[PDB]
Amino acid sequence: PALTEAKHQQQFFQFRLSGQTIEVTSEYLFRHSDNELLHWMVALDGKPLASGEVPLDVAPQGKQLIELPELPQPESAGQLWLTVRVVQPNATAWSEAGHISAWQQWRLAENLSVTLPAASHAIPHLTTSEMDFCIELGNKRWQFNRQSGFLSQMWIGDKKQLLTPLRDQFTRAPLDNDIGVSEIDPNAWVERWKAAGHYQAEAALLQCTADTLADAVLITTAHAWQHQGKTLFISRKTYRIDGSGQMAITVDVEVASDTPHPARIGLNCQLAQVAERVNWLGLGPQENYPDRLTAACFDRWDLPLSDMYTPYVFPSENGLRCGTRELNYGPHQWRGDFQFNISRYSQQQLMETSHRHLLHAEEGTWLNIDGFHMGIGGDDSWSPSVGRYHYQLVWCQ
Amino acid sequence: EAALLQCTADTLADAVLITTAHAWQHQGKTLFISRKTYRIDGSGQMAITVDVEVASDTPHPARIGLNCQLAQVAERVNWLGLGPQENYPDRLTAACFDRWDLPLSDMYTPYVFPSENGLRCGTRELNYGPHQWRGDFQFNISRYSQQQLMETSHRHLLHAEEGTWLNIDGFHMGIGGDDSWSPSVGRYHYQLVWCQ
Repeated sequence: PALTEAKHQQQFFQFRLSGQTIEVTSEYLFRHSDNELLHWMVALDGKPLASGEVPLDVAPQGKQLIELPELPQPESAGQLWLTVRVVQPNATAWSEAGHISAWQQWRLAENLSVTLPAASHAIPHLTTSEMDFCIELGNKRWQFNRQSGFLSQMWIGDKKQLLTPLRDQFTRAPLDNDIGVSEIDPNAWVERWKAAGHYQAEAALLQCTADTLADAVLITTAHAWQHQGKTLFISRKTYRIDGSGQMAITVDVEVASDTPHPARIGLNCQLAQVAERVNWLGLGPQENYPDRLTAACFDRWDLPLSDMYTPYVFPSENGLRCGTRELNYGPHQWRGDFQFNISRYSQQQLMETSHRHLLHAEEGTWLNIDGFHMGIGGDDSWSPSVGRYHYQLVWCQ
Repeated sequence: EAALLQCTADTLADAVLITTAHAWQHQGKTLFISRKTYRIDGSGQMAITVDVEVASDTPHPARIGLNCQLAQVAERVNWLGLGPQENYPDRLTAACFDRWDLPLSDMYTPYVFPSENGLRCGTRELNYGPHQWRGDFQFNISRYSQQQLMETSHRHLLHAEEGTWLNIDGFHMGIGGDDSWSPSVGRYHYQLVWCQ
């Protein structure tokens, strides 16, 4: 996967956008771009709207201005995107016909989301019990354990959906950079995390549990993760299931300053559904990270579940897709603006297992939808190379 | 122009919940959308969570926060945060975090050309008269409205408006300062607690 990012970052053609025209500059110094053909496309939240091809004729170290046609200006809500791709139509001594040499993207005019009425007409009588809060809307049921403060099980009719309760994950598997030269290096990031006890922090349940409203049921909870008595993180969640079945979860997370920065902020679980493909609208199709999202392209991507995990010999945190405004996997769908990875292996198994060939496919599917995540670094592999946060997620089907 | 919406909620077990949103549009194009949530408990503490989204195509908004004009006119302003002199996100280096108390006159700096001033960032707790606001924000307090500051070209022409003006902002851009002939400087959320 790193090859694609290197290819994108090493392209010979840099692009600048000025209104409608496009400025194309060639880094070649002796040769003319006589074997290139630009392909520009317009997409509104994934669906293409307009496209065209402009052959490239730019002198070495020169500039070429490409005047686009009258681009569409739809009134539909969303973000318009301009994707330009330079393609070599003729096969060279080292390439095939239609070779892609460079591509770049820009954000065009964005129309703020307009209509989105939540709920229809359903005051849900959440079954208040001592051990859990049970909420039922037709064939759909959600269970909220009152002793752990986490979503235990959700129902689509009869079949179960969650093999692991929805919990927050502050940790990611060992990273070569984090490891540095540890096996113990005090400045290693994973060693600092272990010393802070983030991997062994225990969630302590609290309360704030709320009740139903006019057309929905409101759940408000908070937890305290403490390692040997010191509170590392505190997060306050808010769960909102409307009459249409859409579940909105707002989580606000605070972090102690003295502790090292947490690896990730987001939710983790193990779904019972095992689908053959993963569909999302966001940066892709290959995996990406906050510090390595440059090569990632915003578009509606669909990949098989096998492609969702990269075959690194040393297992670690991988398969991450950032900037995902909408996710699709089986019957469920999550919307918003987040980053996620989906795989059949848990982070615990990734940490424990040293070789890829020793990895075993766990039951169901593992999901880690994270609001935020640090970069992976990469300046060097023997030293580090990389307070209050909130994320909003919408769960639908 | 702010266009009102709904989402208005109702009371809970020990409190009353209000949820609203507005749309600010200029000639039909929605510039910003913010969804607020107001929470008054049984102790009188009012918690206001506001989540703000901004259109990408529009230029970055100057500030995100709440504005009003209090009836109370107190002689001093007390806060715990960066100070005691005014500070800005790009010029908070000299600011020192401590419990500062200053008279209301010191809350406004006598720049001859009136503009946005008196800002105190990193204020975890604010005190002014009977009210008090806590959290993590930036604010300025003065007797002159931003409209009067924009309209008035000289300081000596400024007139003290009735009451006191407050602009508690969750976020604010820097002021720049590299040069004076060119610029030198999407989705946000703030939590405030109102008490007395």
